[PDB]
Amino acid sequence: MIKVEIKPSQAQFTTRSGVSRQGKPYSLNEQLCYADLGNEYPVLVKLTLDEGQPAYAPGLYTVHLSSFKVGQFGSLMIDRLRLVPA
Amino acid sequence: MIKVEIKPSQAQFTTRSGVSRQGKPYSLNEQLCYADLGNEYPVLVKLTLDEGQPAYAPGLYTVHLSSFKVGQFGSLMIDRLRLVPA
Repeated sequence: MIKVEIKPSQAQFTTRSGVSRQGKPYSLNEQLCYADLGNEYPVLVKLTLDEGQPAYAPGLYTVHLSSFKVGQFGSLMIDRLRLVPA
Repeated sequence: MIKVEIKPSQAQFTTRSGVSRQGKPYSLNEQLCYADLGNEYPVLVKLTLDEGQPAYAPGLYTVHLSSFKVGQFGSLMIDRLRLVPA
């Protein structure tokens, strides 16, 4: 399991916006977190939230299976990092 | 944890080869496996092995932390799926 932590300073999201190729508006909500990848300290990672989902609250989390998909070359990829409480 | 299985029929690797931009030869060893991504059946996934590593033997495996890295846009990515015995 990947240990992910939302620190108290990371409790909010920011929103970026724009227009798609054929005219549809979009909005993306982004939040920061720390993920322990086994180095001397955890590293900073950007999260893009799913539609209608609030920011994750401060605390410890692990990664949900729905984060993964098989990519167009047949290797596993992260689609969007989705978290669940530890 | 992601459950990965090497089936008896997936116990070998194949090798692809070529030459880099500036003349160096390379060889890549590839092996297939099944990963349970929570659908009605496990899905087929291609693995690229690290240099000097044998094919994984048939059996059950989970994913090692060294499989992940922060990508150039700040989001988490899979570098290469690396496995450890379950």
